[PDB]
Amino acid sequence: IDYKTAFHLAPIGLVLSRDRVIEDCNDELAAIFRCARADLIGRSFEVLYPSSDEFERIGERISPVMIAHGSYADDRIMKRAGGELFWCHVTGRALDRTAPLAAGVWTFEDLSATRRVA
Amino acid sequence: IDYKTAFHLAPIGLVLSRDRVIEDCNDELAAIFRCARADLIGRSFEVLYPSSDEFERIGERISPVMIAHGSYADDRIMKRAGGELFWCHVTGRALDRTAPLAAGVWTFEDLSA
Ligand code: NA
Ligand code: NA
Repeated sequence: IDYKTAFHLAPIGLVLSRDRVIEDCNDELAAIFRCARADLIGRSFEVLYPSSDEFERIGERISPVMIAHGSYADDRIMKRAGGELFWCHVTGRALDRTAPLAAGVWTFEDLSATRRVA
Repeated sequence: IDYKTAFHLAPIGLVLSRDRVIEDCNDELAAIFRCARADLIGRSFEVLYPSSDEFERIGERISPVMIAHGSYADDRIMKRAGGELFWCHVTGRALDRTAPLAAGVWTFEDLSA
């Protein structure tokens, strides 16, 4: 498996971002948000949040954690295409921690399904 | 950011696997397991489990699930280099679902942190 194939095959949603815009993403991200990849490419993350205020609020929460630690993870409520609200675990690392919301790699996982415990 | 850089930058552990052996992994996987990437490259997943018995048991759990659904996720106890046990969320997708433990992409995230 090469790196491009891994990105597209990954069982979690992946995004290559820049300034809170999705520059590339995989099919899993599309699945989570109930749309096509084409719907997400060049889309602001803002549309994935329950509201504009939420996008703003969580951005102000992301910055200092990302700067201070160099990575970020949380659980939050997000919005599927068509409006359904759901819980999503999100992780991210900025290419430069002092530019936390610039280029980075972000992960998304739907927490709707019951967690399998082995 | 290209796909190679993304793999290496990712805030979760990532593995490209074949037949339950790590073929490539990122520094985050090394960070979770408190080791170097060179310690993990070419290593059986077995070394990451609490025991050989757990490696065997969970493999038997993964196979039919991966085949039935085309992906896999669970939480399980794993073991850092040096022996510290911790809860780890793992997800995986096989390149071919009917070859569930052959080539695949696997993710690891420490639930204690
Ligand atoms: Na960004
Ligand atoms: Na494998």
